[PDB]
Amino acid sequence: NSTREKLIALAHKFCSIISSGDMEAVLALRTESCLTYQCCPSFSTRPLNNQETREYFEEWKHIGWNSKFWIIDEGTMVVDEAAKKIAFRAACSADTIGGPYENENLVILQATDDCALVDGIWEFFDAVRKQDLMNRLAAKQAAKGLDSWCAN
Amino acid sequence: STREKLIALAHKFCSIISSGDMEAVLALRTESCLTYQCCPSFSTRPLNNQETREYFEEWKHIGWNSKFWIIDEGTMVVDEAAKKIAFRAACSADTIGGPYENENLVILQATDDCALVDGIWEFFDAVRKQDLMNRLAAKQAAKGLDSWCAN
Repeated sequence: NSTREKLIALAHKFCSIISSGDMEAVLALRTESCLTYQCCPSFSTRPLNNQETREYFEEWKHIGWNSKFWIIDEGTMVVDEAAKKIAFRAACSADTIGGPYENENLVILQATDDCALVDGIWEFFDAVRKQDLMNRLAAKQAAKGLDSWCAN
Repeated sequence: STREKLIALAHKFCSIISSGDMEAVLALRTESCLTYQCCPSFSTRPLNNQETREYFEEWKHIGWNSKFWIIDEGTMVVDEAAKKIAFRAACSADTIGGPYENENLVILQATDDCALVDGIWEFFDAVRKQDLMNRLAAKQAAKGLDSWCAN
């Protein structure tokens, strides 16, 4: 197992864990000091720690179900063996209170040195897809939970 | 080292974009270079060199003082074996519709000697871009960009 393969495996594992909906597995993949950065300035860009990530995912689960997250377009993946970083394109989908949701993402992971844990997460998503979901949720009185994390 | 040549290509990419020099922009690309915009709220059809030129000309007709620069340098991902680099960038411009600011993630596929760009993938804040399109449309200045961006 080269470093490149471990990083690719970590990215797929990251996505599968999220797809499975298992909160304990999510946190077990992260270092204690892991931070998540959402990188669309139309939404909050304040980094979230592991406890805040759990709370945010709970708000998601209140409004969505059948959540899936998977790597797409794998040939465009960028693997940095020296720095233990990987950038990959991903897609996600869910049924929600506001109707079907689909988004596409760019994720960067900072791995630990043995490539077993995630120490940093940067996410880009389509902000219009997300804002449209938030608008549909707000029309159904279901947006305040996600808004308290998402809004500027 | 391949690593510094990739990061150098990323810096040159942003410098040349910021200069607005279309000839220099095209000189940095292979003949077969494709540009992929990756926000599905906008067109995701790949653009070749000639289409990219026309697209940038449409930007120049509504905007000026365009800047494009690398940010958060420590977050870059440099893939020496595959000759790829992913980096965060920001951009700004003044426009007919008022000021524009966006933030981006760019992936470059370089040639084997790291001298040319052979593929570009870009993510941007689609709300920032849609808000600009709305402001342009309120000044009847959106038709050119919409023909490249919409759908």
